[PDB]
Amino acid sequence: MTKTITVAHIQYDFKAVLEENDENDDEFYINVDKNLNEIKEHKIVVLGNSRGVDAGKGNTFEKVGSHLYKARLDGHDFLFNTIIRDGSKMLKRADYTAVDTAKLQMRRFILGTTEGDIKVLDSNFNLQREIDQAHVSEITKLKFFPSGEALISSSQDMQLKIWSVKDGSNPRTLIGHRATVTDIAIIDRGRNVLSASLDGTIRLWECGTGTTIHTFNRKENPHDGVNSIALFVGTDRQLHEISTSKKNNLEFGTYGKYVIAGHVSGVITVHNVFSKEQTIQLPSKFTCSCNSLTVDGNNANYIYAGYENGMLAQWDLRSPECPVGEFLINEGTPINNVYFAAGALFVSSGFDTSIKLDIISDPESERPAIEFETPTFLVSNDDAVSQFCYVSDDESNGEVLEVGKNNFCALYNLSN
Repeated sequence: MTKTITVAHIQYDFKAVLEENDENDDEFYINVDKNLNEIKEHKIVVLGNSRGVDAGKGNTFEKVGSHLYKARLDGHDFLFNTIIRDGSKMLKRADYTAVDTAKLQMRRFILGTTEGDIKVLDSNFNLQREIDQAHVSEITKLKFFPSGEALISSSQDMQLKIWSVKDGSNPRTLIGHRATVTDIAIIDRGRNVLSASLDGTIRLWECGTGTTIHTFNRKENPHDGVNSIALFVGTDRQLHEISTSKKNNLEFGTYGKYVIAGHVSGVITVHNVFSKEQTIQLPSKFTCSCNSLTVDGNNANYIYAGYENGMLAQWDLRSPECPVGEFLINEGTPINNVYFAAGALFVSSGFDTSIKLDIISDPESERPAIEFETPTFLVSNDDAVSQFCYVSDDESNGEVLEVGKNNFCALYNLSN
């Protein structure tokens, strides 16, 4: 089954190189990774020597849209998508570890840092509010509530905090985890939220009083840390809409919800948020940590999981025994993040790889399929992506925002 995704890195400033238009044979490189030990360096000569291009025998490089370039090198195809907006341009220096966006009241972005700070930005990426020392320690995750009026943060300080956007106040603090909180999921409008921790647990909170109302874990592996969770509405043979289930105390909209968890063991577990049962376990086929996972936004039978050794797997939850797709991305270096948006999978790998993989499905959404032979690379200056965020647009199919260390905050268009 297993396929390889061939990774390429284009020289960051290739546009400036194209633009110098002088007499002396200038080049830029595209490096294609074979394995942990081999990089194929392609010298693209700007030989059309201002903007014609010598890619060598049987190879091609061409501009195909405003911020989009295409290459064929040694029998493999590559797309390169360039930054449309450097969101970091006027931001004071920080290492970003978390990001989210909201549309509603007004377009905003929130960034969290290694130092426990939260920055609230407007639509121009200008600072509206900085919450200094929101936590004592690194912000691991940030989510806007659907209202856009509040946000929730998680930290290595073992806590989550809810913040008002209006006044930067901190009306709730969720205390109970015994190690780093690594992820957050908001249930419906967010009267309940879920958190995950390296302490091995997922906690279901009620935000009204800030208490934990349930703790989920692996029954035979209670201290198996959780790196990543996703919340989804279950597919089943009954209509949830006409349910006559009673409400659980202090639970709001849990009926029909499942939380899927990626563990340090590499096992992935699914819990029914309403009934509390562990319903599925996906085995640690790749014998290393599942660092990140995400649910297919069009078909919740499918999940995508990234592992510490560079395996990206697609799992069908109805067939927990074996993945339905396996793709190596620089085997031996970790997948840091996987994120589904706009019919595509965004993947952060190793020290500086960021990939958009198109997912194609048939008219029935019958089983999403990863377009592994035609990856698009989100071009950066060897920047590490900590987190992705989808930004909707009324005027296009939207953008993706990447953040990371060394004041990295970069916006990309998802159409040309």
